[PDB]
Amino acid sequence: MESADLRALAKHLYDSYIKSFPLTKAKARAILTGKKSPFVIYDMNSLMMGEDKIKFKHITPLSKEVAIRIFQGCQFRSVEAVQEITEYAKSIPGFVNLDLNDQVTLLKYGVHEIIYTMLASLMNKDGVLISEGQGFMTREFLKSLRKPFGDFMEPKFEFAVKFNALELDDSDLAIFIAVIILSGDRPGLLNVKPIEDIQDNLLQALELQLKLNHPESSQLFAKLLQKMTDLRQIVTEHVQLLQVIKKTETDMSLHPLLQEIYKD
Amino acid sequence: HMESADLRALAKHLYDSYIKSFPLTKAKARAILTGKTTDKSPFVIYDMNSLMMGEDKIEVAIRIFQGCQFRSVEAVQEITEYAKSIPGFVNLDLNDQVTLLKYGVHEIIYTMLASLMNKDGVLISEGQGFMTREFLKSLRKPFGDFMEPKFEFAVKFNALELDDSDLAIFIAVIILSGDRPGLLNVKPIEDIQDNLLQALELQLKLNHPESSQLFAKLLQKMTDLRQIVTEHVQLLQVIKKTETDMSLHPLLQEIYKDL
Ligand SMILES: Cc1cccc(C)c1C(=O)n1nc(-c2ccc(C(=O)O)cc2OCc2ccccc2)c2cc(Cl)ccc21
Ligand SMILES: Cc1cccc(C)c1C(=O)n1nc(-c2ccc(C(=O)O)cc2OCc2ccccc2)c2cc(Cl)ccc21
Repeated sequence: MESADLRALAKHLYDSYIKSFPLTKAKARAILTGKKSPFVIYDMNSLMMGEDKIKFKHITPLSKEVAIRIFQGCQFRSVEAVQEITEYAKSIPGFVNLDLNDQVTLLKYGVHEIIYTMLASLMNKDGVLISEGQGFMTREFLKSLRKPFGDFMEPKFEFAVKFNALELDDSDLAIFIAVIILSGDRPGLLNVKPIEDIQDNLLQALELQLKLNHPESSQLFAKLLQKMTDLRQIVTEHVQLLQVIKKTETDMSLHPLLQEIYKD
Repeated sequence: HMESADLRALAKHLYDSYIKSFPLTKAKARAILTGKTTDKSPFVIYDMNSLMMGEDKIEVAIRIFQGCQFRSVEAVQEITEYAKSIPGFVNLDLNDQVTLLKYGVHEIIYTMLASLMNKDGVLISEGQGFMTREFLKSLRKPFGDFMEPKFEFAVKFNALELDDSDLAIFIAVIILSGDRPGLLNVKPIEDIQDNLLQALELQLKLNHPESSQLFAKLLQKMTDLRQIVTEHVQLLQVIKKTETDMSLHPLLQEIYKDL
């Protein structure tokens, strides 16, 4: 037997995922379903009030055009999330023992996929939690931002809605995020073997986890792995979309040091 | 939710049908590629002269492109016939049958093309010829770099060491994908797929007992399939805007028409 070891690994990852991330899926769902009401941002006037009252970092002026300020706010939050994911990664058994350059490579090419996944935990069909659950910004507001910005937001919701239909919880997600990080096919890896060995363990752990936590949900393991397809696809789209924005928009300028920090 | 004996029954059914539908199996392709036999030896095409001589025994970049296109159309036909054998498939809504094939055929062609490849080239003309990777990769203009990604994929996929019995179930899983755009009734597709996935999982554990998480590693390859089918389309579009000298079979045109 090694069931106990797989459960040990699951528990280890769950405990660490709780410590590393500000707002769990469990907490975010309580807020979204309406089980300390979040401040709601559904239009320009309500944004003005929220930033004036709740004082949201990421959406506070440092460009004066709202659509840009919100776009940049997403960029800023994603960079903050990279540090959370980084810290989480260090807790995955075997990860810190990898070649240092491979650690960096794994995080570099994994973070986009992870941020999409985890963003779904904070979204439903009607909008997204921000500032650790204190704010709730509506899908319609985001989707109706002008020019390319509105069309940049909506794909994230489309993805989340489909992902959320699997009804994963945090104990499930902790293992799934681990699997994503330990992907042996990232470009420029020096030593793939020990990465795939760790991944094989995480996959075993995720499989057992899903059978016990969702015994009625046939082939959930397979369905979840199939979602890596949608993850890679949307990360590719993401890059194409940013580039068009870079080429087109003249008014995106921040202080150079900010650009450096939030270069992403 | 299915008993083992039924999962084994379904694997046997699909293997049998794969054999009937596809002329050149992986098992036959490997026997040809590894050689050590007198009767099954391919003529090898590695340059212009050898191409000339190959036609006698069995613009160049266009001729080869058209060669690939022609085989691909044949492959669609073979895949379509295999699909009809998959329990439940013909029972689906007819529009959904079309949709499943439309999105699925390209992924399957790449999968099955890998069976005919090693790192040095690809079987052609039902195993009678072998064209080298170096020759294909050195075709001019856009054509060379349209050939090479096929090999890049095959080398990785072939590392899993699937056999035909395995691939029959894997191909079936690809076709019955409930996430294809425009599907009208996802539920009955996903119910068939869940059976195929159970069948694949048991098949892999029995046929490759020492190969840990082969199931998962195989599903992860559906990711690479989706990516390369997408790049394919982008690349073919760019070809279709330099090359009027090259035209596309209606069947493939239609498959591409709105992907
Ligand atoms: C820029 C980026 C790089 C990599 C991955 C993604 C998805 C993006 C991106 O385009 N994003 N990223 C958020 C976002 C992500 C994670 C969290 C969190 O708390 O875990 C929060 C996020 O956004 C909160 C937010 C929403 C609106 C304004 C400011 C912050 C994201 C969110 C949306 Cl709605 C759209 C695109 C997003
Ligand atoms: C044009 C096309 C449309 C749709 C799908 C694909 C992959 C292509 C394409 O770019 N292809 N397609 C082959 C090919 C596929 C399947 C078989 C087989 O027998 O099952 C054979 C194939 O090629 C045989 C061949 C190779 C060289 C010369 C003449 C025939 C394909 C093969 C390569 Cl090496 C590169 C691109 C290919």
